[PDB]
Amino acid sequence: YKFACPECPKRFMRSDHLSKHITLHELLGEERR
Repeated sequence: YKFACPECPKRFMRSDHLSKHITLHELLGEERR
């Protein structure tokens, strides 16, 4: 953990881990759990 998407509360280890996930997660929002 270190970062945090502007849309979801998901905490990733690196900013890039989100940057790629945000563009898609901000669209629909695919959550693991």
